[PDB]
Amino acid sequence: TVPSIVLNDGNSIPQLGYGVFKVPPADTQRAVEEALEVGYRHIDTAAIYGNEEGVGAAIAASGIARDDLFITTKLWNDEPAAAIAESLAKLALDQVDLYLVHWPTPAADNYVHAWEKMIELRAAGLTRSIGVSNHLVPHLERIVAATGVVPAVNQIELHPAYQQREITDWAAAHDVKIESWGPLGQGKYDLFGAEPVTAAAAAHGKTPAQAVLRWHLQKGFVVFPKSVRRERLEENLDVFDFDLTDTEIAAIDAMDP
Ligand SMILES: [Cl-]
Ligand SMILES: [Cl-]
Ligand SMILES: [Mg+2]
Ligand SMILES: [Mg+2]
Repeated sequence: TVPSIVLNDGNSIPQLGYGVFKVPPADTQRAVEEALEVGYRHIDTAAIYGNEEGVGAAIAASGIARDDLFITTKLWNDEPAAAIAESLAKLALDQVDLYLVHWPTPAADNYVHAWEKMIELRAAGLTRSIGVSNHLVPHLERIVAATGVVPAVNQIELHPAYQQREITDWAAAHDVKIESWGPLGQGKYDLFGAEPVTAAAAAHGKTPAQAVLRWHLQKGFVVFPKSVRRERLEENLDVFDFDLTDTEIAAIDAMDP
C-alpha cells in the first residue's frame, strides 16, 4: 500500500496521491469516489481550478474519517487567504492538509511576502501544512532566513531527463519533501521508450509508467500521477509491489545530463 511520508511540521502524507484530472465539474464527485474506491486517500485538486464542490461531496459521502484523508491544493495565479477560504467552503471542510502557492516571480519581489501570508494561513488553521512550488535553493534560503519557517513541501518539475538535483539535495538536507511535478515528462519526450525505462519494466513485469513512478517513490518523492481512466488509476496505484535495484535506479538517474 501507500506509505506515509514524514513532514517537517509533524504531519504525515501519503507518498502517492490522486490528482483530479480531466474532469468537468459535474463529474468531479464521481471521479473522486472512484479514486477513493480504488484505494487513494491523498487527493490533489489543483488541476480542477477551484471546481471543488464535487470533491467535497465525495468526501462527505465516502464514510472515511477526516484524519484518514489528505487533501492537497494549490493557488495558481495578497490572495492566498481569500483563495483558500473559498476552497474550504466548496470542500465543506475546516481545513486542507497541504496548501501551496505559485512559482516565484521573474521580478522575485513578492515570494517572501507570499511565504509570510502562507504562514498566517497556517496559523489560522486553514491548512495543516504549507509548501511552495518551483522554489530554487536561493528562494528557499531566502524565505527561511526571512520567516524562520521551512516549507513542508517543494513542488518542482521532476522526471528522469530533468531531476533538478541541487533542489532535491538541499531539500533532503533540510527535511523538505519534494513533490514531482510532471513525473512522466508530460509526453514531451520518449520516456517510456528509453532503455533504462524499458529495462526496468521488463525485469519487474511492470509498465514503463509504473517503473518511472517507482523510481520517484524509491527516491523519496511525492507524486500525483494524473489519471483519468480507471485502468490507469489502478496501475498508478499498484507500484508498491516491486523494487528497482540500485543499478536500475542509476541507469534512470543517468537520463539527465
Ligand atoms: Cl476538515
Ligand atoms: Cl507527466
Ligand atoms: Mg542549511
Ligand atoms: Mg542499496
